[PDB]
Amino acid sequence: RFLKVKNWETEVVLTDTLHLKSTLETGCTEYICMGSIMHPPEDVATKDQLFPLAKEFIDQYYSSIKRFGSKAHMERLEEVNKEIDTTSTYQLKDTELIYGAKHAWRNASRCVGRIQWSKLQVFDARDCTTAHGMFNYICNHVKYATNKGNLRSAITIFPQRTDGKHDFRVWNSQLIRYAGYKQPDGSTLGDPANVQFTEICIQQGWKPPRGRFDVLPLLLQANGNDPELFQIPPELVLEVPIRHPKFEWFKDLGLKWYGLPAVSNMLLEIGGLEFSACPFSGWYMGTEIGVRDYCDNSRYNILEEVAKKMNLDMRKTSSLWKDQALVEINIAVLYSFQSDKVTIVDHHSATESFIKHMENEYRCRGGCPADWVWIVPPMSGSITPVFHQEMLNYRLTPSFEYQPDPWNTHVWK
Amino acid sequence: FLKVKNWETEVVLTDTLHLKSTLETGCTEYICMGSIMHPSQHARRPEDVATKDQLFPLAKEFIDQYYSSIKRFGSKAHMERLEEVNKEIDTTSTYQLKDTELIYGAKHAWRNASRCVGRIQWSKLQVFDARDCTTAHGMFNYICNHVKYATNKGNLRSAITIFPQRTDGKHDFRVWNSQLIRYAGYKQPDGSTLGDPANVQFTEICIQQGWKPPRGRFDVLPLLLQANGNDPELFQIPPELVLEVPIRHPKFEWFKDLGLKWYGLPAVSNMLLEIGGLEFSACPFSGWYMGTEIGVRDYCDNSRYNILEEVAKKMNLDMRKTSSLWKDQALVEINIAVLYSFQSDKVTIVDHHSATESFIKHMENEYRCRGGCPADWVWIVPPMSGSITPVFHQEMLNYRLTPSFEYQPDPWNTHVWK
Ligand code: HEM
Ligand code: HEM
Ligand SMILES: Cc1cc(N)nc(-c2cc(CN3CCC(F)(F)CC3)cc(F)c2F)c1
Ligand SMILES: Cc1cc(N)nc(-c2cc(CN3CCC(F)(F)CC3)cc(F)c2F)c1
Ligand SMILES: C[C@H](O)[C@H](O)[C@H]1CNc2nc(N)[nH]c(=O)c2N1
Ligand SMILES: C[C@H](O)[C@H](O)[C@H]1CNc2nc(N)[nH]c(=O)c2N1
Ligand SMILES: [Zn+2]
Repeated sequence: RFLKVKNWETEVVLTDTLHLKSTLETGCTEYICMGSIMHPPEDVATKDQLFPLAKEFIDQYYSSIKRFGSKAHMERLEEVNKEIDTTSTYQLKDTELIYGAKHAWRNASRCVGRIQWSKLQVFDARDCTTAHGMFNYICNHVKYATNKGNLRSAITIFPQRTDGKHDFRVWNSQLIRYAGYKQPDGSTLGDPANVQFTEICIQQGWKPPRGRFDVLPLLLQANGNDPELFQIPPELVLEVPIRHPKFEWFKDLGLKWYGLPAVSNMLLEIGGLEFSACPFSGWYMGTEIGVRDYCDNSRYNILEEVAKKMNLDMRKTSSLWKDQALVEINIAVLYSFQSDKVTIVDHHSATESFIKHMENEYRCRGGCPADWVWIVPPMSGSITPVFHQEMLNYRLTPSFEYQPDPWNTHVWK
Repeated sequence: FLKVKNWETEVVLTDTLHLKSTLETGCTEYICMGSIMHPSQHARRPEDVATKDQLFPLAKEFIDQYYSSIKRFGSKAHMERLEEVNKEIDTTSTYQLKDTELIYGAKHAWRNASRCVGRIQWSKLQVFDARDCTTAHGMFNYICNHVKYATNKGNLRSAITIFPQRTDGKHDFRVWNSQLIRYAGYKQPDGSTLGDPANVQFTEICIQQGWKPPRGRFDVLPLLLQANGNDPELFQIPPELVLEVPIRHPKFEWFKDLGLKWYGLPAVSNMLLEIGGLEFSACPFSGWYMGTEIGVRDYCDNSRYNILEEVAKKMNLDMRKTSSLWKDQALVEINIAVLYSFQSDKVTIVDHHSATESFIKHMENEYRCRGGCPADWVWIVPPMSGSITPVFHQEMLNYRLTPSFEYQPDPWNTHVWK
């Protein structure tokens, strides 16, 4: 009936009642925790499956606006039911769509940026029918979100799933990523994470510049048709050349990154409806770029390069040359974005804000599901306040969800 | 049967050992509690002296496990041990472990410690039977020998000293210190805190028991030892047994002038060791430090020594905003310094890269021969530079195997004085 979480640095204790509203698996059992497991078409919901999911969401939406039990609430409910009876599915109103998209972000236990959840620009693209249409919608998203460096968070929602045979999909995992090319000598040019997607693009006819920071083309699928290539207009892709405020040589590494993090491979679930193409964007925390993108061994792997220029002893790990070069890379990233007036947040500010957000969510909502394994930044963990903050993890809906990669299930026409 | 995947190597391991899990983790299908410090209160035995139907099944299970370990099970010595444990509980409401059973159980408690990154060495543990102990003086003698053996003039060795098991609950043996060696914390009149803030309350009890504090920043605390439920007694560990390392920096000549030191021997002394239903309330165990425990947590936690600003100021760092990452930069230098100092003084220490790499290897070993290895991601990943260590990218399954080390309440919330 109640659960308590404690911050071990501050002694603050919060009481989670909201977890009673969750209704879907975490992956754990009573005797084994799967808290660190990353992921613990005909599966479209039947009529009888969809009825209670829509009732739940419509009830939740009318509760949120202090109209529960109202005439408008009850008529909406039977209107939804009629659609499900006739058409085996239903259509959200614009208000419900905006509410669902904002709450799916609010409910994202792994996102540390949720203090901003209520300031989200929703772009209703449910009238889209072609890949060309999707490209137009996505170009307008990118230009709005980027806002000349003064980033604004936003989502564009494409038509919901029907029978699973007519999905809309953004095949890109983000709207802006760099290409990756495996060389014959075993080495990799560009971003090793995107090698397979780069190969899918090329075979579809993309002519790659074969460089280190080639912005990839969009690969867009509408209504279950084969996906199509489109080149984002270069003037819409804002990029930051990475330099260091004290190390003159750092600009000579030749590094840049894009300004706009825009995840496009997830699935938005509102009231049992599945929005298979729903790309969303915000702004970066510095460590996403500085620690993971640049320094993962499977990613750009520049630690060794930077330590060399730093003149560090790299013969023994206990010199902490890796830790040292990592801090400088992350200083360079934050300094570069700030100098070019492109929105960014360091891990300290971001985690402190999330703690403020968590306490408020407990205050007014009864809790706030949170995934410690993801909330804690990938460097300097215990000197950030979330490290010392107990967190409960559960799955509320609307939610953002993973889905399989399109090329693992699409059958080509 | 569950799989775990490492996302750096794509190695996938397959866990069947979790089918032997006994106690609740705290999680359910609908709520994960994997970042709660004490998620469960599910114990294997009720409050005080258990009835025969309560203790015997736990006993039978441990003995079954142990004889299974040595390729008996059903052997003559196994069936006689069952009858011996049964007659013993019938006649005393408890039973006593053979020497071999005690050693097997302590080593497997360590092997089962999901939060411990050090378990590659689990089977190389020195076990000191102190179950004949009767007084706090005896407990001090045993602890001194432990510390001396374990320290080994800086070539540290792993050890545990096991004092008599809990009988009725009003006769517990307890080390009141949380570790055998810690520094005092003193509440200053101006509201600040001198020494280690974590130990302010234990330091007060010591002072309140007659300890004369030297009132410094690194005052080794006295032992506060409780035998057979009686009042605890203060003892000063002979200083020549308390190895300490003065912290200096391989490049910053000014670092030594910060006047920082730490001790060499981490010896956890407030935990409970549970073997076949038996509860060893006093079982101090020790190994050697991972550098980050001292340099990240002990020195840089806000509720601890909090030395970040002072090191950052000495380094001439832009301390007016977070985004300069001055905290992160000082943090790295401190950990370079702690490591360099322990190594210069030839005192055993391991950095977080070496230690996490070893644990991945231990994991591969455990799955290969045991069918799994319980591990708590939240505690295994180091508190700096997490994602540049291999355990960050390693999925882990957490579950509670027995024998185990458990938490227990601080004795001063529970003890009736006399
Ligand atoms: C406004 C600034 C934002 C910041 C600073 C931020 C920060 C982060 C970070 C650091 C992660 C982990 C990413 C990783 O480590 O790979 C994350 C995850 C996530 N973000 Fe946010 N985020 C922001 C905005 C948004 C928005 C606008 C949405 C949706 C409308 C969103 C939805 C999510 C989701 C669903 C995840 C987790 C995906 C998963 O489960 O893997 N975020 N966020
Ligand atoms: C020999 C080298 C060892 C290393 C490097 C090591 C490392 C660690 C570290 C870093 C932690 C986390 C502590 C914290 O962050 O507060 C830990 C936890 C733990 N260690 Fe080990 N350890 C070692 C030996 C041992 C031994 C000999 C035992 C018992 C016989 C043991 C039992 C435990 C237990 C039970 C925990 C969890 C304590 C808790 O749940 O609060 N360790 N270890
Ligand atoms: C809006 C937003 C802001 C921000 N700073 N960051 C992200 C983000 C989120 C993921 C999570 N992401 C899910 C898809 C996946 F493919 F499953 C892999 C994990 C990954 C990233 F690279 C990201 F930049 C998103
Ligand atoms: C043998 C050993 C080696 C090593 N390198 N480290 C530790 C250790 C373990 C904790 C865990 N500790 C338990 C008591 C508690 F009260 F439960 C709070 C958590 C704390 C430390 F400071 C520690 F040095 C132990
Ligand atoms: C194995 C582990 O689950 C995996 O590395 C997780 C850990 N925590 C993370 N946290 C964030 N923010 N992003 C990640 O990709 C991961 N990866
Ligand atoms: C809230 C969180 O569970 C708590 O701060 C944990 C996190 N992980 C940890 N990991 C280690 N090794 N030691 C700790 O004390 C903690 N503290
Ligand atoms: Zn769990």
